[PDB]
Amino acid sequence: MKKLLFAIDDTEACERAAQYILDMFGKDADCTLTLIHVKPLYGEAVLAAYDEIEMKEEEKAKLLTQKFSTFFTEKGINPFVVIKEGEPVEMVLEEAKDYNLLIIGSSENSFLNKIFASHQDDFIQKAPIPVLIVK
Amino acid sequence: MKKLLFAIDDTEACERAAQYILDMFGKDADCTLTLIHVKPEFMLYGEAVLAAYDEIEMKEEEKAKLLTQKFSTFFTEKGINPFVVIKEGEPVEMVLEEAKDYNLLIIGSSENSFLNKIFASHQDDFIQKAPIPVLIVK
Repeated sequence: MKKLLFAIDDTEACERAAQYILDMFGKDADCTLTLIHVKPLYGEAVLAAYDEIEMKEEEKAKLLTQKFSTFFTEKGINPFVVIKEGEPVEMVLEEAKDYNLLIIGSSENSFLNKIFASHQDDFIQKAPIPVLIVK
Repeated sequence: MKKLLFAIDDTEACERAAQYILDMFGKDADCTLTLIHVKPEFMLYGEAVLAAYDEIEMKEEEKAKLLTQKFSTFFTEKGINPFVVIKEGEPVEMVLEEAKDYNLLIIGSSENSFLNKIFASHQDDFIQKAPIPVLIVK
């Protein structure tokens, strides 16, 4: 079984990536798809918002994973979902160790390119498996 | 038909990419595979022009033959009859231009690739210039 890991994001590039996976792997029987989303404290203001922020992120994680899950399940793919927490980029690369292909959507608004996202200089070099980049 | 374009080089990374293509797309009857090799433009030192002019040009054509034969054999023995394209020019420009007419570009990442540098990041210029999705094999 070929294990695909798709790092989802709320971007149009990830929407194109989802369609592309379907176009390229949708008729493949020996193939599973896993959607990964990673839920991402200093100063009084940040500390007081902690609970509201944690709630917002849990809600965002559920909605985004459901949106991508529904996209696939109505078109013949029953994906797995993995929701992690930590630094998004590091957690994606760590999860990828157990898969055969990592798929990412690349765009300016990608979680990969956030100001504080890790591995912006070496992502492909650090990836333990092949990487498919869709724009 | 989904059109795969595979840029071939004389690297172990490219050997890994070829096998990965077989593993991921080998059983797919709606795939075509095209191999591309780009011969670089002529530049030599004067010392080499004097010492070996005839045989460096000959060796450069032999590289193209030997590479395309190696990968043609690899795939044909596993049931895939690939198309083969040989260009001459600036490899990066040539591969990216050819890629416009395909569905997936596959490259083995290596310091010795046609790019002469390993892929480091998704932010890499080559990745950003690619007109189609790119699959990078390490």
